[PDB]
Amino acid sequence: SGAIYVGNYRVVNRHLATHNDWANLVWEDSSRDLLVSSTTAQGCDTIARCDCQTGVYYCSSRRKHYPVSFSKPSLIFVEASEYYPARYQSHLMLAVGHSEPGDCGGILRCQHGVVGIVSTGGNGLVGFADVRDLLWLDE
Ligand SMILES: NC(=O)[C@H]1CCCN(C(=O)Cc2ccnc(Cl)c2Br)C1
Ligand SMILES: [Zn+2]
Repeated sequence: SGAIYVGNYRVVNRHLATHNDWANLVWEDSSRDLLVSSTTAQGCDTIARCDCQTGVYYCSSRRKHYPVSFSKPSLIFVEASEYYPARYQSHLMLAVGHSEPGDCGGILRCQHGVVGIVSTGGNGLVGFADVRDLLWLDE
């Protein structure tokens, strides 16, 4: 589980979005596995605006933060699940590391701020949905 709270926005994985997220929907993209909903309370997480290829992500299934090198966001094939058919997920960044289904929504950060959130996993590779191109989040 896990979300980013920046201004009056809540950024979550779309396959994990709640009834309230959909009743307060702002933007959603099935190919990115992202949904942004509106909040009443203000948030103050900082989104990173950079092209860093190193960072640290929280892995709940180990209660640990791991430093990883990850790929630039791109079109990556994803196996069929109970949420999506077989497809290409865009804006996915991959790193070699541990993840379990429950680790989805864990945040990946660099010295500037939030890079993105855990969205895909398995085979010793953890995938992160990038959020740095979504400039509208900061206003
Ligand atoms: N973005 C998707 O299509 C995911 C929907 C849920 C299923 N999915 C996975 O990759 C499952 C998974 C396995 C091991 N570690 C992690 Cl962090 C995950 Br998430 C694919
Ligand atoms: Zn950075």
